[PDB]
Amino acid sequence: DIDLSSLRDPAGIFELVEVVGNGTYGQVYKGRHVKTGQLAAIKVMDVTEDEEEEIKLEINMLKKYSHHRNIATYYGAFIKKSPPDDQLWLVMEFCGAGSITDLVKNTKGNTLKEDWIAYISREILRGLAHLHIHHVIHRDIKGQNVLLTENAEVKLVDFGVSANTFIGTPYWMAPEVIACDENPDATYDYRSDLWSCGITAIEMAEGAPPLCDMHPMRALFLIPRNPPPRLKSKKWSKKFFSFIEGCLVKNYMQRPSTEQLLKHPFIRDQPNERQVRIQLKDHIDRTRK
Amino acid sequence: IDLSSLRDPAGIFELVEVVGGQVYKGRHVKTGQLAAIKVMDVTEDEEEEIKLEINMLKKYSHHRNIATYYGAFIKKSPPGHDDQLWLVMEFCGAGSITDLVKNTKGNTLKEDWIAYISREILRGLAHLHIHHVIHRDIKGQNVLLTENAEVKLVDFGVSAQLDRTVGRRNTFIGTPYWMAPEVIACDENPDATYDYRSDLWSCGITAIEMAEGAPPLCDMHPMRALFLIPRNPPPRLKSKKWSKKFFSFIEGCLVKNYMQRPSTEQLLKHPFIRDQPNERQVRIQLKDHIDRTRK
Ligand SMILES: c1cc(Nc2ncnn3cc(-c4cn[nH]c4)cc23)ccn1
Ligand SMILES: [Mg+2]
Ligand SMILES: [Mg+2]
Repeated sequence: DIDLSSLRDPAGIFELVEVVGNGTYGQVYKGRHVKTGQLAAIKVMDVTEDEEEEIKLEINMLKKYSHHRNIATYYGAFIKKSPPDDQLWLVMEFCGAGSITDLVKNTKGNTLKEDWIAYISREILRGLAHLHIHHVIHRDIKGQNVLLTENAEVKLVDFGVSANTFIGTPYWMAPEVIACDENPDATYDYRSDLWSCGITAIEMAEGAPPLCDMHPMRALFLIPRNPPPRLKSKKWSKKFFSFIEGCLVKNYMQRPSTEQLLKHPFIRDQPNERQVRIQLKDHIDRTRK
Repeated sequence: IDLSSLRDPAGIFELVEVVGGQVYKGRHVKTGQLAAIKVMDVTEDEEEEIKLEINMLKKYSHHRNIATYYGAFIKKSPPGHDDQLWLVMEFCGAGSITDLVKNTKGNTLKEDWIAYISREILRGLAHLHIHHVIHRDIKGQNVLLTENAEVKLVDFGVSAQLDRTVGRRNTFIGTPYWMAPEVIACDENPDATYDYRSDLWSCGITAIEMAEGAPPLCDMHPMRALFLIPRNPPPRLKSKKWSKKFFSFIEGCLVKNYMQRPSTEQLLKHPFIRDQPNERQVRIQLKDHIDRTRK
């Protein structure tokens, strides 16, 4: 429950600073709570035709399901009314260190240490488990939607695709979400996010998802046809290969649940957990340029 | 003005709107002439891609049906920061043809308006096609009107696709509704085979958009529409009110197999496009709309 009629103007409450990206629909600004100076991420979306119900939906999911440490917390919603085509500001917790895509991009050799991948993946999985118990599928798990705070906390964003008129990036999409001759009605199940989580792990390991060198339309054709993607390097632990294999089961019917993957030795057994939190924290401060 | 450029925009153009893929109203420094400027954050590797794509650019003159592409500029930022790519084009004050059908009762345009607009799109396309260029994104949002009811095609360097190869939005599939069956990869088309006739399918979808306010399959999830476009027979107009000539035009554009689709020149001779007796009155009817909405 949320009505656009009750929603106040953001003037004096929140102000925009600089653009830090975009979502499914609308630009994402680094915002500031006027009275305290506290940073907040502001999603500014134009309320138009069809988008009126699409943006309204994101508000209800963000409001009700962001009450977990691994999901960026919903603060509030506002409408900066323009002549009778308005602008909606969706305010949530700011994640200072940026996306995990940005992390691997700003790392020597565009790869992260295996124990960093283990920590990040578990945090994605924990946020996913919370959504899945609440009968919610994220539907857009990718490094761009996995953000870090200044204190190396991992948080999930964007309920823009969650269960518009544009098809986004295909590389993190599970085979079953792509419609083809033997799969006409797609078939989104919660396990679709686990495939996406595995592709995000290859992204942390190699700096890019598998098939990144393909035209997006060609990758969309290949994902359901190709065998499960594999890590290029042999350096990785047997536990990491097994985790990737676990996430990337082609047929979602034999793919493990979020709960099963949370018990995977790669996720479950993390002895250097405290040190990687320090290492990661140190790395985000090191990126001072 | 050089079209094989990458120079800094200082002294040539400037943003006469808020600083910050969004498009801002700009102007030529020396003349004060209005322009449309697209601004994108580009990486160091992305600027190299731009250099190569500038080498791939085809040459073509100004045309009354193409909002003139002026060039590519780079606005610098400190060393190690994301510079911004500038793509400059002729300004079209009255907005898109989608805006035109949205600001019309019952979200439909008069058949003679559809005939005039389609012919203008076709004329701009013929100019690009004769110069070995595919527009690749013919849709109502990319067909603009000037203050004087002139129809112009959006061009931010269509011969190299500079606004579609850089930025985060470059790896996205995009909206599927105006896509021709051959541009969508499927079982019998494992490779997206783009051709000049792909714009002609888009032209038929833009005509249904002018007629119904939305493209066919608009009610479908974009992923489902992408699966249906190559599988479904050619889309058709819902209403039976339309002239036989209009149905034939739609049918002409929307030939499923592009190998069997007519050329821009053939479609320019179609009775729906060729025979326009109320052309003068339509140019007045459209000019009247621009003025009525200018308040
Ligand atoms: C909702 C939120 C969203 N983005 C962000 N949400 C929250 N915090 N945040 C920090 C950065 C960021 C920091 N540095 N660079 C980008 C970007 C964001 C995207 C889509 N939907
Ligand atoms: Mg809960
Ligand atoms: Mg939370």
